[PDB]
This record gives sequence, structure tokens and C-alpha cells, in this order.
Amino acid sequence: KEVSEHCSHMIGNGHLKVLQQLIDSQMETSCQIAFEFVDQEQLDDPVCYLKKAFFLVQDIIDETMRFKDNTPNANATERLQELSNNLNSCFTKDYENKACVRTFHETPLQLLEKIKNFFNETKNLLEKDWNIFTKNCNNSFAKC
Amino acid sequence: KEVSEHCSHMIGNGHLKVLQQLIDSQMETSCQIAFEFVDQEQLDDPVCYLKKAFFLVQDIIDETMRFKDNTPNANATERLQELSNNLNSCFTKDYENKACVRTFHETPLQLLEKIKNFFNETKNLLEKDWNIFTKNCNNSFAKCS
Ligand SMILES: [Ca+2]
Ligand SMILES: [Ca+2]
Ligand SMILES: [Ca+2]
Ligand SMILES: [Ca+2]
Repeated sequence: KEVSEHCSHMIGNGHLKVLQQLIDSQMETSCQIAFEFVDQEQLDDPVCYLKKAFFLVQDIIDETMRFKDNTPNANATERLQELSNNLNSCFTKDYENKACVRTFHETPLQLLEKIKNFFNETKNLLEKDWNIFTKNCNNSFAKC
Repeated sequence: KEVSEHCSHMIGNGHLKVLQQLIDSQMETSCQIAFEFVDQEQLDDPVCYLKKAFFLVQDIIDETMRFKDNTPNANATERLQELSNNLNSCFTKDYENKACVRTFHETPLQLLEKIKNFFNETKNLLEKDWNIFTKNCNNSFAKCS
């Protein structure tokens, strides 16, 4: 059914810039961190891909993007943490729950890229059709 | 036997400021990197500790502190790298090389705290006696096992 129309403009360019500045400041290291994310090999559908990613992105924002309190980046994460909560109103639940997901071991920088790409693709789609993520993904998911 | 009196002010609060910022912008994680640094246990002499650290900090700044070009942190690291070179003339060379050196498996922020700590202390001892790092540390290094 219908969802909030606000979802159409939930994600602004201010959110993506804040996200890039955050990325830019990060130091390139060999150290890899472990995190759960969507396995593309088993889930291609662009809509259902982002639909499944949104919930993993949320966890990552809360439980991995840690910055020293009151720093410019910490504030970025504040804004992103809030944005993520508002977006709950734009993603309907699908019947499953741990399939389509794999363990990723990659650089913190390569991770912050995935989050970026998510908020970007998600932004575009929502502009085009702010009911897009009400899609039924039971099958797409089940094909994993 | 002596170094330019200007070693006194070669390190400025400006250098420490850009460094603290660089540090504050780094995402806290438990990802651990491996690097060589001074083993405090085998080398606790304040002066000689820093002399040994200097070259090690040189290496780290050059090969480990990597940022995307023209980035605020990439520009700070450039300044520090320059400072590192100009500081070389303030440290007299000692004779001995892997004495007092140990591998550390720690997070980047911890590794940076070592870099910041190095500059702070080094800055202080130069403000008190700009010839301090002329000291002969052959014996302190030799004590290491
Ligand atoms: Ca797994
Ligand atoms: Ca379906
Ligand atoms: Ca004079
Ligand atoms: Ca000066």
C-alpha cells in the first residue's frame, strides 16, 4: 500500500556531501574489518538489493561508524543515523532472513563506499517513485 | 656537536593542531595494523627514546599515513613529512639498528597517538635545550636485548 510522500525527498545532497567529506578524511590502511552485507552474486534485482541493504546499512551506522564525540564526522553520523530512522517509513517488510547476506572483510574505506553508493542509488529511485520500496521481494529473496 | 638554535621552534602548535584534527577525523575501529616502534621496556631513557623513535616516525609518516590527494589530512601529512625532514638536522646520528625496536599490533588511532606523542615531547625538549638530541645514546641502545 501507500507510504509517506515525504520519502520522495528524505535524502538530500547535504547528506551525500557530508558522507563524502567523511570518506575523504579517512586514512587508507590494509586493515580489514568484518561486516555483514548483501551478496550481489545471489541478489541482482536493483530494487530488492537496496531493500535488503537498507537494513544492513542501518546496523552499520549504529554499530560501526564510531567517531570521537562532537567532531565534524561524529555530527555527520548523527545526521545519517537520523535519516536512517526516518526511512523506516519507506521500506515495507518482506517475508523471509539471513540469506542473501554474506560476511564481508574489507577496508573501512571500501565499506564507507558501499554506504555512499546505497544512499545514492536509494536517493535516485525514491525521487522517481516514492512508493518503490513497497515492492514485494519474497521471491527475489527466496532465490538466494 | 651542536645543532642550529632554530631547532628550538621548528615544531609549532600549528603542526600539532593539524595532527590532532587528522586524528579526530579517523573512524574508531578494532582493525589492527602492524608496525615497528620503540620498545619502551628496553629503552626508557626520555631523550634516547625519542632519538630512536624519530627515524621510526619518519618511516610511518611516509609509508603508512596515506590520504587522497589534496585532502585536508593529505595536506597535513605533507606538512609533517616536511617537518620530519627539517627535524633530521636536529638529531645527531648514533652508532650501533634493530636495537630497542618492537612490532606493534594496534589500531591506527593508537599508532597516531604515538606520532602525536612523539612530536609533543620532542617539541618540549627542544624548547628546554635545543642541543638535547646531540646526546650520545650508544649506551642506552646497547642496553637493549
Ligand atoms: Ca557469515
Ligand atoms: Ca515478490
Ligand atoms: Ca642566536
Ligand atoms: Ca617557528
